[PDB]
Amino acid sequence: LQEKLIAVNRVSKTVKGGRIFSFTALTVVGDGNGRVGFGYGKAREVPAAIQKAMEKARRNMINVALNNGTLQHPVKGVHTGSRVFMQPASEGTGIIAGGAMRAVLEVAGVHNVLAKAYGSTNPINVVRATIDGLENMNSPEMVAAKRGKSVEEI
RNA sequence: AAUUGAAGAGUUUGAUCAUGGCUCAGAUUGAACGCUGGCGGCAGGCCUAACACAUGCAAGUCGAACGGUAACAGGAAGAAG
Ligand SMILES: [K+]
Ligand SMILES: [Mg+2]
Ligand SMILES: [Mg+2]
Ligand SMILES: [Mg+2]
Repeated sequence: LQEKLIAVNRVSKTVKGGRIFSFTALTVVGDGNGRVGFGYGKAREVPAAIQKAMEKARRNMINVALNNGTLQHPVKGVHTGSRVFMQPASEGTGIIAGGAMRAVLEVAGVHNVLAKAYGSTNPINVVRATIDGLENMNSPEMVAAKRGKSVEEI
């Protein structure tokens, strides 16, 4: 599995004494072949937070039906305030996406894609929107299956 | 063969998500200014005062329309070193 650290953030809660700082780590993991998951870890230290995130990511992986390291069709993904658009691209396009979407698409095994993040670009929600977009993407076979047709008829 | 094409980031908070403005990375120019400055090719060069303008030049040509002959170049006559 390829692993990527998207974001580390210092968060704080107040107590009687003062402030207690801690760290959050957002990570994605993927096999580079249409399997991808994200993880979010919290700890008092940065490396502990990353380790927790990576462990979470490995167990929460979903399957994406790719085509030649690009998408099957244009997809929209939404989570919270994040709305993402992703489109299939030709070979040699590369990942034309912002960093959070790029990390997801790279480990998933999407080599060629045109993307755009609308609304909030908060990494935590962009990653959820992106994976939401990918996981509800249909291949021609499942479309043919559900409609009760052959793939050439589709 | 001839529309293969779309990236985000910083900043409100003790921290958060959202909302929302401000700001930045790009491309561009009849540019200007600062520092610096070797050569070439190709292009470009009053965006303001349609303000005022010295001087030179930017519209002539035809004798195969015409009377002519001021030039000067021949030609013919008539005479002087
Ligand atoms: K903003
Ligand atoms: Mg959770
Ligand atoms: Mg916004
Ligand atoms: Mg502060």
